[PDB]
Amino acid sequence: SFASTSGLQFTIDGETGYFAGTNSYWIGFLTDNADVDLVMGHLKSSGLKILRVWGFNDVTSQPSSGTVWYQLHQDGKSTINTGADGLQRLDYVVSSAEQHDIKLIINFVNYWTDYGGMSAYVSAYGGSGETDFYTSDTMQSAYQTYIKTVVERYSNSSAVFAWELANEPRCPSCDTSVLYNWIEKTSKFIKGLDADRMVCIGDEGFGLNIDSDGSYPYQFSEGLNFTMNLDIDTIDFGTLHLYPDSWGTSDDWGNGWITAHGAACKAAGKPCLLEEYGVTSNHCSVEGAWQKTALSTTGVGADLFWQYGDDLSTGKSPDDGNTIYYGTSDYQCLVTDHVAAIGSA
Ligand SMILES: *[C@@H]1O[C@H](CO)[C@@H](O[C@@H]2O[C@H](CO)[C@@H](O)[C@H](O)[C@H]2NC(C)=O)[C@H](O)[C@H]1NC(C)=O
Ligand SMILES: *[C@@H]1O[C@H](CO)[C@@H](O)[C@H](O)[C@H]1NC(C)=O
Ligand SMILES: [Cl-]
Repeated sequence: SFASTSGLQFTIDGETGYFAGTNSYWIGFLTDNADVDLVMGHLKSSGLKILRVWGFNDVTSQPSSGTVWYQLHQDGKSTINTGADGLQRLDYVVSSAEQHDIKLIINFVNYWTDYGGMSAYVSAYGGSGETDFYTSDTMQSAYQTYIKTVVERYSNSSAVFAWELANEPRCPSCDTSVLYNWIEKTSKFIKGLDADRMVCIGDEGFGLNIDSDGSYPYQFSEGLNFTMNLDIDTIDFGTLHLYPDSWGTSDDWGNGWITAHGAACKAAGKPCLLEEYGVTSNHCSVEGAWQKTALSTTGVGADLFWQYGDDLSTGKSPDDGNTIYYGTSDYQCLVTDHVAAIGSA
């Protein structure tokens, strides 16, 4: 029925094995159904089985008409948009995913300010910086009511791969227990509402004492401890992201990053998801190597490149330099070849 874990691997539609997928944060904010279906059709014919999307869109005032928004935080209250320019846009993504046999990872808030994020909650509820979000009872109450509304809305759908706490949560210089405690509380809350659906964190994978080279990502300065959080009983698999160019490390360092997380996942007895990765140049050679490493690493059960691209009714989808567009040479290297390789395992 719902997607699950089987040892260090994932199971989808009764098939247990390695899976390739991708990210499209923008799909739930499109307003044209044909574009959503165009994307889902292309993912299906590409063999990409997991699509990670943003399940949040937070604002502190109603946006100009026509702009999609999911939740408004104003006058000390949080209001959820269930209209045509609100959660009905995510509904179409979920429904199209069901039709096209695609499973979705849907997260509930951004650590970053894009689409509001924890900062929009802090603006409305009070405090300073994203870190106050985690321990604020009023913000956690609003965030949990949003979670409940979303989770219950799709309770009868088999297309949700996993509920994810947030995109890239960090707690700079915080004791690792702050995120540990918030992850435990939030994942328990989600499991109470939807016991059979997998839950994951959505973090970058920082804080790792297995085969550390002492570099920034392995250290604990961002408030994260990968092995400690992966032991939470209500977390089903670990997540790691990979951006050497943003972290000041080499491209080859990315393979060790994947290998080390695989070792931690094996030890925890749970799969790891390489949930985001990208570079803005030399896509095929660099990312192809990471893909090979992820596939061959015990403990790593799937990978999603950041990010998918397509030619929509409105022109090409977002290009942040990491985008790999359907039907291009880089797409053949990083999708057609990778999916073929996985199937030839
Ligand atoms: C991160 O979490 C791990 C547990 O997953 C902590 O590792 C333990 O560290 C102590 C010494 O500090 C060792 O005696 C244990 O054997 C370790 N357990 C392991 C690795 O399984 C680590 O200290 C934490 N670091 C933080 C939060 O800064
Ligand atoms: C789920 O299905 C049940 C029974 O078929 C129904 O009563 C419930 O309202 C549905 N929930 C939805 C569509 O969110
Ligand atoms: Cl290309």
